[PDB]
Amino acid sequence: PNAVEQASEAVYKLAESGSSLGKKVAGALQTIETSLAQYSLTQLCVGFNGGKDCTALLHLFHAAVQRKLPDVPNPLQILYIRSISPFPELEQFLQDTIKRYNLQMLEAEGSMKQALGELQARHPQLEAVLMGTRRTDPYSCSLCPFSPTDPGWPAFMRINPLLDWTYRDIWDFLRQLFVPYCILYDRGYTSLGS
Ligand SMILES: Cc1cc2nc3c(=O)[nH]c(=O)nc-3n(C[C@H](O)[C@H](O)[C@H](O)COP(=O)(O)OP(=O)(O)OC[C@H]3O[C@@H](n4cnc5c(N)ncnc54)[C@H](O)[C@@H]3O)c2cc1C
Repeated sequence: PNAVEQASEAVYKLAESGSSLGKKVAGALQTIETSLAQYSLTQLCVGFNGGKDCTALLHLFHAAVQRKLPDVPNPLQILYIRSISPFPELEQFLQDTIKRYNLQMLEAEGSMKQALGELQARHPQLEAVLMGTRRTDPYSCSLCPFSPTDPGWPAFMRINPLLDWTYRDIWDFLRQLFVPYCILYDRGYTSLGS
């Protein structure tokens, strides 16, 4: 077996386990399942930058899709904004992830706002972006699970299933489900945030 093939079973077994982490996973999965009722798989993507937060999120998204929409032929979409020179270990992880989950990647380059705008013009049906955001400052503590982008931003629905997860929660989840993550976290990196 592999983690991707086994996601739907193992992820929902954890969510049904009653552990502290199980309750976090169940909460995330409820947000994602709600997302799947609101948005088609052409309308929905995961904001993916190779970090541990969106790695956990992608695994949750795949697991929910396998459970609620196994016959839908559409592939899972990720959105990646390239805002910095290539970092070889991170690029390899992105390519590896694309292969593992058979992803359709929507990519643009430049600043977040300009690149999101370009991506919107190229993919006008895209409505919603699953985000790995956690509650780490006053702004993120103010977010709802479904939070439209702020004024002055390309208009998307941000969906935030991990708001209540801790740093420890993210690592416990990835380790307990044997989910591959970017090798940079083994080489002294604590965050890949901007
Ligand atoms: C689609 C989208 C809409 C946004 N809308 C707003 C907004 O309305 N108001 C505002 O103040 N900020 C907005 N942001 C900015 C966002 O909140 C972060 O400040 C920014 O993405 C940098 O994230 P970080 O990795 O530094 O940290 P974090 O805030 O921890 O990142 C949160 C999540 O953003 C996603 N993400 C981050 N970097 C990328 C990337 N390069 N490509 C794709 N997804 C990425 C991932 O899902 C990540 O888990 C938006 C970002 C995205 C991608």
